[PDB]
Amino acid sequence: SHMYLRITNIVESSFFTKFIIYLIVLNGITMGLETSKTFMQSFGVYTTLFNQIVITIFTIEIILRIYVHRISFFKDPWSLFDFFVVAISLVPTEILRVLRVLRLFRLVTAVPQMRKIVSALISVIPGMLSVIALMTLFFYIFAIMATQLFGERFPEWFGTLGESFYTLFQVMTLESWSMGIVRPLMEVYPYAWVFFIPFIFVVSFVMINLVVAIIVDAMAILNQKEEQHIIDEVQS
Amino acid sequence: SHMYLRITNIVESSFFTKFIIYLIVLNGITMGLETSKTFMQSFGVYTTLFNQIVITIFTIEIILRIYVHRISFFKDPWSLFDFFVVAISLVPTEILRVLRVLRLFRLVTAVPQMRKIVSALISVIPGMLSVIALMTLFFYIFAIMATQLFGERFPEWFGTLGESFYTLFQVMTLESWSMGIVRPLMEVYPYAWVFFIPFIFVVSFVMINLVVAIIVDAMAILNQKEEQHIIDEVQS
Amino acid sequence: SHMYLRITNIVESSFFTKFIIYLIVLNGITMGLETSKTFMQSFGVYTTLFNQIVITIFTIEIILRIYVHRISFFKDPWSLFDFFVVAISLVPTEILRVLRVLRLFRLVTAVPQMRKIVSALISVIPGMLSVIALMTLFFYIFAIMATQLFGERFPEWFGTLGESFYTLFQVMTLESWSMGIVRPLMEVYPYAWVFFIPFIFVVSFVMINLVVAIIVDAMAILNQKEEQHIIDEVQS
Amino acid sequence: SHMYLRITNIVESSFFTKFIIYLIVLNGITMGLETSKTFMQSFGVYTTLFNQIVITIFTIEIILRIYVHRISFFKDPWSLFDFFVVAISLVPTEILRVLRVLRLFRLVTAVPQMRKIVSALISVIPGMLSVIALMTLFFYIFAIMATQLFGERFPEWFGTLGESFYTLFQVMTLESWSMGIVRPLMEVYPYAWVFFIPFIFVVSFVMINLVVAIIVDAMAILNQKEEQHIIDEVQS
Ligand SMILES: CCCCCCCCCCCCCC(=O)OC[C@H](COP(=O)(O)OCC[N+](C)(C)C)OC(=O)CCCCCCCCCCCCC
Ligand SMILES: CCCCCCCCCCCCCC(=O)OC[C@H](COP(=O)(O)OCC[N+](C)(C)C)OC(=O)CCCCCCCCCCCCC
Ligand SMILES: CCCCCCCCCCCCCC(=O)OC[C@H](COP(=O)(O)OCC[N+](C)(C)C)OC(=O)CCCCCCCCCCCCC
Ligand SMILES: CCCCCCCCCCCCCC(=O)OC[C@H](COP(=O)(O)OCC[N+](C)(C)C)OC(=O)CCCCCCCCCCCCC
Repeated sequence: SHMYLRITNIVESSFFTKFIIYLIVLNGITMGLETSKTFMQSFGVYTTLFNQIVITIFTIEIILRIYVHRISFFKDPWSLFDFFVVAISLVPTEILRVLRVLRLFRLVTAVPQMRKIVSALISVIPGMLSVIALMTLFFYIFAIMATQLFGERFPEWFGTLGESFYTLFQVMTLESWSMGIVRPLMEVYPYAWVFFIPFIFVVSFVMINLVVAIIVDAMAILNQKEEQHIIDEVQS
Repeated sequence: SHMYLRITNIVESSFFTKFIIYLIVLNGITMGLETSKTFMQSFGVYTTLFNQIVITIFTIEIILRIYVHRISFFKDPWSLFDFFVVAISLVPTEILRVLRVLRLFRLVTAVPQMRKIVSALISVIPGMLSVIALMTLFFYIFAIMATQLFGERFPEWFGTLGESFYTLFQVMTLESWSMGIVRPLMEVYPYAWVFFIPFIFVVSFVMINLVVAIIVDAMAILNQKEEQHIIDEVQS
Repeated sequence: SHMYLRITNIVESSFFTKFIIYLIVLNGITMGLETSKTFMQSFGVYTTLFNQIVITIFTIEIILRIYVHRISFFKDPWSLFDFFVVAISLVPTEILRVLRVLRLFRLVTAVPQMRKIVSALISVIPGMLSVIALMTLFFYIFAIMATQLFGERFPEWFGTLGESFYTLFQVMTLESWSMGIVRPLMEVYPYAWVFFIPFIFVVSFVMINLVVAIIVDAMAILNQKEEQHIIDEVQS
Repeated sequence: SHMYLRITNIVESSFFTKFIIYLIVLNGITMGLETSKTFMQSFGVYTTLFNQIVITIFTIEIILRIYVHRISFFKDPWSLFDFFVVAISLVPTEILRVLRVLRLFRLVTAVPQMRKIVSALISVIPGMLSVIALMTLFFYIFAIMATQLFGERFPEWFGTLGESFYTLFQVMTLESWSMGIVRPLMEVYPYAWVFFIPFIFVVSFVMINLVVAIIVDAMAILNQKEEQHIIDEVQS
């Protein structure tokens, strides 16, 4: 258990984390530069090796962090991320070559301020799941109806449940929903608007109400906590 | 009144509701699958019967639920929905064939968490009705003016009160409002912008103010309830 | 002063207001119907007279309301509106023929619930004026720069301060800002994005902050009022 | 130190500030007018001199304000702005000719109400910096992936990290994201949607959560301050 503390003091040291971050930033610049064909024609060889080096150092770092953290490591979402993303970069040189750039998100996992933002942002999601489920069901149903109503005459937009899903998502963002989709549809189906206006109403109303209910239920909790605090003093 | 309790204990049983939901989910998968011509060519016959079965079971379920709930059933919005949607699926094999997929919304009526979301979301609507009335009047008036101003030269977009309504709704979502509608209009009516900018201002200002007044009047009520609670202790 | 009370009791009577509203709604239907060339070919003559009648009754009503309310009438925004809108409908049979439909907004002036909505919605505006002034200055400045930078090569979108104003408003609503304006601009002015991205950032940031500051300064006032209430009891 | 107070009483006088503002507004009108080729053909000479005069007066004003405020001047963001913007207008008659119009923002620096708005609006930014950093990293990463995935076949939209950045910004504003970018992409890359839908989800979710967290953390502070106030009285 000597070498253990020895490594642990490295793995936990301020310097170690700083080094890794330094590499993250270095490699991030490198991956931008590798985007230029010009740059690659001249320095591609060097950069490719720098990637291999960084990826080796990260593998080593993951290995050390597992030895130090043991099981706790795989119960830690940030370390899992670091793990999965380094592992991707390990598969021998398709889509995976491009997914190697995901290692730059380690800058989030390695910077405490970033973690906190991401954690804060993510933390709202658990309470949204049933509204998401509801909307997903809503899309599913509409997608099925839209495939049946319009897929024969408008196969690109609705020929298939998946295409209908896609188009409905496009309608929800309001992108070209009328000039691009519903007006062409109405040239064959004069009542297409009876399908898409209500669809647009639900989806936009649900989105707004989701934002409203977050703010207001938040403040209600702030109000409750305050109330208890005030009540205690009055009680006391 | 024996058979009544007998049925009631079925209709109210955990298992019964679970079965029905199980069917809802089963049939939901089925209706997705029926979307593939491939899938239908092979298994269409089986699926069509599964639909008939599910629809029979649901009819039976509605009948039992009415016998058990009696009048209370038709005073219950969820049961009415379940009723209307199963009934649609009953009309003999137009639009109605597609509206059969609406039976998948029974997953909302049958899942308590879904009910609560939908109830919460719906509950804001009663207080919005006069703002909706106001906006509807606003559209109506603008639609009439737009038909008169532009319908002769731009019949597709404004030739008819209903087309003007449609286009105005499109303008409100901001979809291609300028490149698609107002710039072409301005090639004949240089002052078309004097009609649509203000229109855009009202409608977007009303939408935002509607969201603002929901949040803030909500918190004011939270503030009032808190105040009373605090005051009582101070009074006591 | 007898006939005065006599008229006043009419003008103030529940029935009188109800009659006028009844006409507003009647005439509103009529103006929709007059939108159909079919309908006009058959009943245009009758409708035209019904408009004249309604407009006469409204003139009479305004006259009575002035005699009853005297000066107070012209200090009342709703009555001024009713006045200006009936007056428009008086100018002998251009744009004015279409502005006659504005008389249907009297349904707002005559329905107390509508007044309250409109008053509530309008009431936020006084505090927005300096932000509006700021943004207007912002547009003005950008419009001038955009005219100078792009008006020679892109006259339709920027050839004139007014066209630049229009296009900038379009950019603010995000309507086709890239595919329709900035990408074409960038084919001649590769750095057009340095002008429009920041412009888009300011305008969207100002809009959001305007909404945020309304909600939060509202709640701060709600908080202050509550505080005082609670403090008094504690003081007492 | 006599002439110092002499000047200081000028530079600080109500009249001086009023004069400068008067010029700002005058020159603002002038710069609008200079936008018309017609207007310039007739009065361009006069206007050009009026610009030179105003710019001289402003230079003089800056010089006096520095003599009066000394070092404090260059520690003052508003004066720095006034400085930088007048200085631009000094470079001898490219882009700089157009940037001279930026001097009209001195109306903001010189009007206390405007300052306060701008200060209020700006004040939220310090707390947003890490979320901005996060998003910027997010764009950077996506931009790199999009360049690699799509730049060869779609060079205008993704051929270069900078073009990908631009397109991704366009996608974030939702402008033609589907009809204009992703549907064309999907004709070659059927799974392009797996890249852009999630991208759209993150960016819109982060934007909304940023607004939500501003409102709610604001109210939490309002709640805390109120609590302390109430607690003191109870304590007292
Ligand atoms: C607050 C409310 C937010 C909204 C909640 C969710 C709303 C629905 C989102 C739908 C997303 C759009 C899905 C989509 O684009 O289609 C994906 C596939 C279609 O696959 P495909 O057949 O390949 O067609 C793609 C187009 N094509 C033919 C030209 C290649 O079809 C599918 O299989 C996708 C089925 C839906 C899966 C995604 C829905 C659940 C994920 C929810 C995300 C929230 C997590 C934070
Ligand atoms: C918070 C504010 C939200 C906004 C409140 C409402 C704003 C106004 C919504 C207007 C909805 C758009 C209506 C529309 O698209 O036109 C429907 C018909 C026109 O029928 P049509 O003559 O068939 O023309 C359709 C286009 N065409 C010719 C190519 C087939 O013309 C009509 O007859 C429709 C008349 C209006 C009916 C809908 C307005 C009342 C429902 C409000 C929904 C709120 C409930 C939650
Ligand atoms: C919360 C922030 C909200 C934003 C605050 C205001 C932002 C700026 C709004 C600008 C509105 C757009 C103005 C516009 O479209 O151009 C109007 C004229 C141009 O006249 P024109 O030369 O006829 O060109 C029109 C296009 N054309 C050549 C094809 C016919 O050019 C002008 O003369 C208009 C000059 C601006 C006047 C409107 C700005 C002050 C009104 C603010 C409204 C708020 C009141 C609630
Ligand atoms: C609340 C979340 C808000 C979002 C936070 C930031 C999100 C990312 C914003 C990205 C802005 C878009 C940048 C952009 O359009 O590209 C600029 C250059 C590309 O240069 P370039 O190679 O010239 O290509 C331009 C297009 N072209 C080829 C046809 C001329 O590529 C670059 O070099 C730009 C690299 C990014 C710089 C801007 C990001 C940091 C500034 C954040 C602003 C917030 C301050 C309040």
